[PDB]
Amino acid sequence: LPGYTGSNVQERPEDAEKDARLTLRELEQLLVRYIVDRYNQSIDARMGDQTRFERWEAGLPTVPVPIPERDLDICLMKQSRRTV
DNA sequence: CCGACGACAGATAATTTGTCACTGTACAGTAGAATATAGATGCGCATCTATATAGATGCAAATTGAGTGGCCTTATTAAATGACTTCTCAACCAGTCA
Repeated sequence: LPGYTGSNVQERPEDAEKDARLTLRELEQLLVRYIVDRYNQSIDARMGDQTRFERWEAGLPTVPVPIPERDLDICLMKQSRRTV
């Protein structure tokens, strides 16, 4: 991708600050595709004969029930001891 | 007759491509950021300038009131009016008469 910075400062492409082009919305639209079409569909290397997704789906002990989006309110931060 | 070179055919490792097994290495919070400089621009405060004088003064007409200088017939009489001055202002005795 354009604007690539290398794995460290000694390998930084000198054009990285001038050659940047993508916004966060482009990078996510590339990265999500890469994870859904390529990466989860590639071979689990320990096995050699299953995809990562195929091994996940077949590896569930049972199909879990989807949790309600409201019940993810367990994500809300707690203030423990404020007084009325 | 003997030796050298070309045509055609045949066999072959070098080259390239593909497949397969073993492996060094990055994933591990991290370079946008700090520190000088020149150069232009803008707001504020001071430091002059040039204009604008009205009040005071000097002077020169313009009367203005107040001076001063120069030029002029006279003698008798009479009347009138108004004045001034002077003078004067006794009292009983002696001689007639109806």
